[PDB]
Amino acid sequence: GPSCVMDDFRDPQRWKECAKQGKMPCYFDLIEENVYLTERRMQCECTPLSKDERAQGEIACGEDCLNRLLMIECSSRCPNGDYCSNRRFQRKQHADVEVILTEKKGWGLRAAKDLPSNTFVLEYCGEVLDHKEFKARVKEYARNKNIHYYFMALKNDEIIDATQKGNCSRFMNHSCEPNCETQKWTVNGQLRVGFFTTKLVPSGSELTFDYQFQRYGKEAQKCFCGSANCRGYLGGEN
Ligand SMILES: CC(=O)N1CCN([C@@H]2CCC[C@@H](NC(=O)c3cc4c(F)ccc(C)c4[nH]3)C2)CC1
Ligand SMILES: C[S@@+](CC[C@H](N)C(=O)[O-])C[C@H]1O[C@@H](n2cnc3c(N)ncnc32)[C@H](O)[C@@H]1O
Ligand SMILES: [Zn+2]
Ligand SMILES: [Zn+2]
Ligand SMILES: [Zn+2]
Repeated sequence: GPSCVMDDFRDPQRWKECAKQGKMPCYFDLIEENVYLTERRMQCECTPLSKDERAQGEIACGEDCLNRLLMIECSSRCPNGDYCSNRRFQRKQHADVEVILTEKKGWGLRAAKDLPSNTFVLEYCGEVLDHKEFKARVKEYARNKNIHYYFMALKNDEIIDATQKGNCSRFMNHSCEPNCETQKWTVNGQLRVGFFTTKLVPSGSELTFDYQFQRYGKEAQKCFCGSANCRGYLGGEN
């Protein structure tokens, strides 16, 4: 299969014509941050790491950071300042991942390196919709006869749509037996969704998560994850 690194998405011209030669997926607007179609705090208690503790390689805002435990990211005002390891989303500290053609699912994501268990992969970025905007879009995509859908539930009246605008996170595929999960994190009072490994993911391996978004309409998409325990279709029951 053809592959490409995440830096290949930064050059729209070379991208567009790579796409014409089918060596890259179709063009979409690349964004670093969620874009609201309609516009709508305090620090952790981690004891600053001494320069020596930092040298030894001790982790700043690690497993015991009060902010991390609550899936809240520290700000510029964290007592560990620049050394805070709990600003992954804001600092784009994404895993090393490539975009690959799969036999039947379209494009996908794979580890370029071994990925430890419980590792941040990518934020799922896109246009944030309310229910009304969501229902407009479902109808628009249905009428265009789109195959690939990019909806991700954020919360009540907030659905992320990475159809037109998003990042490489939009290439991660469903599996019934996944190696990743979603986590909803608080970043500057705003909620965001990121992919995280659930196990050690060998280099070259396809990255996958259990997509549980509630099915609408009559005909559901067939699942080609190939797990022995495949549910056979994409989306949650209803
Ligand atoms: C053709 C047609 O009209 N259909 C009716 C609508 N259904 C689904 C229902 C559930 C919402 C929507 N799926 C996604 O947005 C979606 C899938 C998916 C995935 F499999 C992996 C990862 C991500 C981020 C994913 N998002 C449309 C598809 C069939
Ligand atoms: C968010 S997109 C994932 C990226 C997509 N493969 C692409 O090339 O743009 C989700 C879509 O990918 C396909 N897909 C994802 N997981 C799949 C699976 N397990 N089996 C079959 N198709 C899958 C479906 O068309 C689905 O609507
Ligand atoms: Zn902390
Ligand atoms: Zn911190
Ligand atoms: Zn499956």
